[PDB]
Amino acid sequence: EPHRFPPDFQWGVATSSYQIEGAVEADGRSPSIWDTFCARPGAIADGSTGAIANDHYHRYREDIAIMKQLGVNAYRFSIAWPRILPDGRGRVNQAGVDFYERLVDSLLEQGIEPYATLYHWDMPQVQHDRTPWYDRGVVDAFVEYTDVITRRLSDRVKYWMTLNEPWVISFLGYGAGEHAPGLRDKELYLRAAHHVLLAHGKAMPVIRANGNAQTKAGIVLNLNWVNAASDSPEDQAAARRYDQFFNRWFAEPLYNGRYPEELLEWYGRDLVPVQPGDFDIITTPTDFLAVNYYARTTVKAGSTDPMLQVDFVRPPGEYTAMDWEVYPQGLYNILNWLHTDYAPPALYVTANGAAYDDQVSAAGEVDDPQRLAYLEGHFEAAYRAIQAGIPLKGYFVWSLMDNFEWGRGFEKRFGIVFVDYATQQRIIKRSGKWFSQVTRANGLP
Ligand SMILES: OC[C@H]1O[C@@H](O[C@H]2[C@H](O)[C@@H](O)[C@H](O)O[C@@H]2CO)[C@H](O)[C@@H](O)[C@@H]1O
Ligand SMILES: OC[C@H]1O[C@@H](O)[C@H](O)[C@@H](O)[C@@H]1O
Repeated sequence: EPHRFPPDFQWGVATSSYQIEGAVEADGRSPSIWDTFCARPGAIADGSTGAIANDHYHRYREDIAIMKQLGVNAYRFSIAWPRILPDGRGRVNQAGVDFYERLVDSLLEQGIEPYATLYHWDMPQVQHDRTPWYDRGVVDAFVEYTDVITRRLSDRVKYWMTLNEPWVISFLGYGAGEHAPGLRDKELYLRAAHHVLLAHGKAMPVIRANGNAQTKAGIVLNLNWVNAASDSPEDQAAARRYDQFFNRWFAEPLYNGRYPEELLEWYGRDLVPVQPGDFDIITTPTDFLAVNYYARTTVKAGSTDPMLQVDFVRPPGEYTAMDWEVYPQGLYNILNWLHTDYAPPALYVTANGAAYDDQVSAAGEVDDPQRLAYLEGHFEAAYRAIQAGIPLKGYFVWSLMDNFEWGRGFEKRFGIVFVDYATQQRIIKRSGKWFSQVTRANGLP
């Protein structure tokens, strides 16, 4: 008896616009906050930018043919607000819309279901200058964008994700200074976090009004499995605080209409700009919850991170090139926690994958057995979740192909397809050849 997934299970790959598209000045696109941030010395580890990336804006048809080789029946991508409303608001850039029309039409004629992310971190610079995420006026700016693009594409796109990873947008963007726009302030991070939630919740009815009864939408949360380094009460408390910060800060508002109270107290409750009616907007019912999962994080009491008073421990085990612990049990644990605590009617894993050092062999192949082992372990965790009655409906590997990995630049490769950046050649890795059999078998051998 092989381990077969449900018959209509969605097997996909995931990307985002700035990480793959390139053509950053093409067809009316304006600079995003990432075009700006890549100029800052020290922001990108290898000094690179996303100006060219995978040149997917031009090569999308070739990428779709790769997806047909991989056997996926779903593709998760993002739309670039700077291509749709290059002035942030106001005049629709027809040529920008036209790209995503051509992309979606090409996917649907290959039988690949489109899963469109509205915001994956590439706000137009001209809009950020008016409404950073810490300014409540960002919410209506994002809803106007949502309205424009959902009006055009909703005849063909059924599955919509509002914002990709609120924790990253707010904390790395405004609290740690690691992502665009590169600010580092507790209050700015907490305002941004709140406004991300409100933007989600006000976009939900717009998506639903522009669609039909088949339309499904939800948010994407990054979640990792958190573990205490010891059982000293101070390490237990530090793990709990980290789990509240990373995993519960957005989930508790979305389902229960509250922040994690003891962390809210620790920060200073008045720093969160909550207005009456906000939790009623944030809790607007969704069709699914999407999860991006990578690792187990082990926390002790310490002062490495001064904001939370925690340090990290690396348990003995296997690690990726990103020094992220490989812990597939954690995926099962996360899905099971969400199911039991929040009961979302459907779950998707919208990103899971690994970066390992890849090399093209003399024969032109890319042999990545560690990445293959990573994926096999996490697909097994997913299968166990389904057998336990968790309504997991789909799984998207991060990523289709090697791409710009934000503050790591091009030096970290997450694809199941290798990209030679000198030539734009795509080579399916060994992991991608294995995945090609998983999607077709609808399960593990
Ligand atoms: O987990 C702590 C670690 O997070 C890093 O950000 C990751 C994040 O872990 C993951 O869940 C999300 O999906 O992607 C982001 C961006 O790579 C972060 O870069 C580290 O500073 C931080 O210590
Ligand atoms: O950090 C690895 C990947 O994590 C995902 O969840 C993000 O949404 C991607 O943009 C990123 O490349």
